[PDB]
Formats: sequence, C-alpha cells, structure tokens
Amino acid sequence: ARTVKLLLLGAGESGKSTIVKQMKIIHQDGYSLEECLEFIAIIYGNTLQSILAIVRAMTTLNIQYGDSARQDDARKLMHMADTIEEGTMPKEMSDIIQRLWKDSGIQACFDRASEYQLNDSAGYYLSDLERLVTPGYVPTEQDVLRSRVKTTGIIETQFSFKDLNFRMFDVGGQRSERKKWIHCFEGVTCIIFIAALSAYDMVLVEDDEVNRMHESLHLFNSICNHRYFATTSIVLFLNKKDVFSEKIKKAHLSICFPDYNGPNTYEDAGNYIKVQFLELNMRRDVKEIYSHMTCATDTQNVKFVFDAVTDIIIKENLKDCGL
Ligand SMILES: Nc1nc2c(ncn2[C@@H]2O[C@H](COP(=O)(O)OP(=O)(O)OP(O)(O)=S)[C@@H](O)[C@H]2O)c(=O)[nH]1
Ligand SMILES: [Mg+2]
Repeated sequence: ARTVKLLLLGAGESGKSTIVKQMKIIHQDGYSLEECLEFIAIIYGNTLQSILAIVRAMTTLNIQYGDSARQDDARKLMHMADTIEEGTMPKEMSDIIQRLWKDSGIQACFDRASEYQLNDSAGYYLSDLERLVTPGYVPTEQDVLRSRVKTTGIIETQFSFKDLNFRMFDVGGQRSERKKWIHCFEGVTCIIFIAALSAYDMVLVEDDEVNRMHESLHLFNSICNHRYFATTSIVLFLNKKDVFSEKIKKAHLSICFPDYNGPNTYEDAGNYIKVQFLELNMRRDVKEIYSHMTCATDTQNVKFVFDAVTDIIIKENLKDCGL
C-alpha cells in the first residue's frame, strides 16, 4: 500500500478543517451520536459569538435598530454572555437573540458582514436558531460541518482510499499558526491549498488593513514556489463557491482587484480569481495545477473533488511519506 502524506494549507478560515470533517464522513466511520453531542457547546458558542459581533457592529457601523426596544435586548444579551455557562443557550438568551435577528437594523448590519469580523455560519445558525434550541436538540452533520473552531495545533487524519493509505494533516492558517508549518514540509506527496472565493472583499482578522484574498494570494505564492515542493502535487480548492455565488452579485470584484475588468459574475469573476492564483505558479510550463470551485460544507461535492484529487495522486505518481 502506497502512503500518501497530504497537507491542507491555506489562510485562516479558508475551510481546511471542514475538509477534514468531510473525510471522517466520507472515508472513515462518520460521526457517532456522542461526537455529535460534543458539537452542541461549539454550535451554541458560535451562535452567541456571531450575534454579539452583529450587535457590536451596530455601533461601529452607526446603525440603528428598526425598533429602539431591541437596544434593551442588546444590553441584556451582552450581560448574559458574561454570566451564562460557556457554550450554553438558555431560553432567555435565544429569545432575545431571536428578536434581534428579526430586527431590520440587525439585518442591515448582518448584510454589512464584510465590514467587520463575523463567522461564516452566522446566518446559517441565527436564521435557524429555533431548531437549534428545540428541546432534545442533537446536531445534524451539516450543523457539525458548519461548526467553527480555530485550529491551534496540528491534526492528522488517516484513511485508506483507492488502495492509497492517506496521512492527511490539518493546521491553523492564521498568521501565528504558520510559524510551525516548516516542520511539516518533509516528504509531501500532495498539497491541497485552500482559498475562499468569498474573501475578496474581506479583511484579515490579524490586520484589518489587509484584504483576505491578497494575503491568501501571497501565501499561495510562497507555498506554490517552495523548494521542498519541487515534486509535490499541488491542488487549489477555490472554496465557498456557494457564498461567492450570493456575494458576487453584490460586491465588486474590483474592490480586491482594482484592475479587474469584466462582468462581476460567477463564471467570469471566478475564473479571474483562478488565474490570479495560477499565474503565481512560476513553474507553469512544467507543472500544471489542478484547481476547482468547491463548497467544503457540501459532502457530495468534497466526495467528488477528492476522488478527482486522488486520481491525480495516482496518475502523476511521485514522492510520498516524509521524514
Ligand atoms: N458556506 C460555507 N461555509 C464554509 C465553507 N467551508 C467552510 N465553511 C465554514 O467556515 C468556517 C471556517 O472554516 P474552517 O474549516 O474552520 O477553516 P480553516 O481554514 O480550517 O481555519 P483555521 O484553522 O485555518 S483558522 C466554519 O464555520 C465552516 O463551517 C464553504 O464552502 N461554504
Ligand atoms: Mg481549521
């Protein structure tokens, strides 16, 4: 059996750990009931942190509530957040959150997410708070998949697929978590580099003066043209195609790429983004980098993109297991 050392790289929140959860579902035993119950505290914490961030932005963005009474809910919320048991969601809390989300000022702020820092799954959980809070709540896979926890260490996933024994490694992509990346570059059969399509109008959590996609582009440049990776198969997942789809129709790609020309559309601007990343490949002549529009939260999609990825691994047979 061939051993494939695979590295998931990309900037913060690009979707690397969600691809890991997918491998568990698609290629391992999937989630047990008890594991699912472990995500409730995460889901509840994510719901709380996402609403607090929209409330908080009400001020910084100078946005009034569609009903000044919601201001009462906001404070109370802020107070409960420092008093509730971490990861919990009492009825008193979700009632307040349910009213705030139903407020049009809040909805105006939510829509201006790009202007501040808000979880990807904010709308996903808030819009469905009622269910998440229905007594007897045990998460679904999409709920678990929508989950968010910044990766601070290194995580390995091993599974057998098409007779290759994968050794997949997950790591945080935020600036401070990149420092350790170097110790992992030894003997890499393949890298799936992940970039969020929807990050073209966002700013870094690390430096609000740095666009997320330029950073991603720089990192890609450093990884793509890296010594160790001479052989190494490199694939680009242009991720969060679903969000890019909704986003493209409203925000100008020019905000990221001042020189960008065409119809601010999905097929067209998505391709432009593919090029800006692939142009970076100083070895485009000799190498050819396989990219694809992906939705990491979409099981069947990841299942089909990975099967193609691994068919590459199998094809362009090369280097494997490091050390
Ligand atoms: N809508 C949507 N949400 C996604 C997609 N991929 C990931 N997410 C959501 O984005 C959040 C961030 O992704 P996550 O997998 O945690 O990123 P990461 O790149 O591993 O993050 P880090 O550890 O480097 S900070 C999660 O809440 C996750 O469910 C996607 O294709 N579409
Ligand atoms: Mg992660």
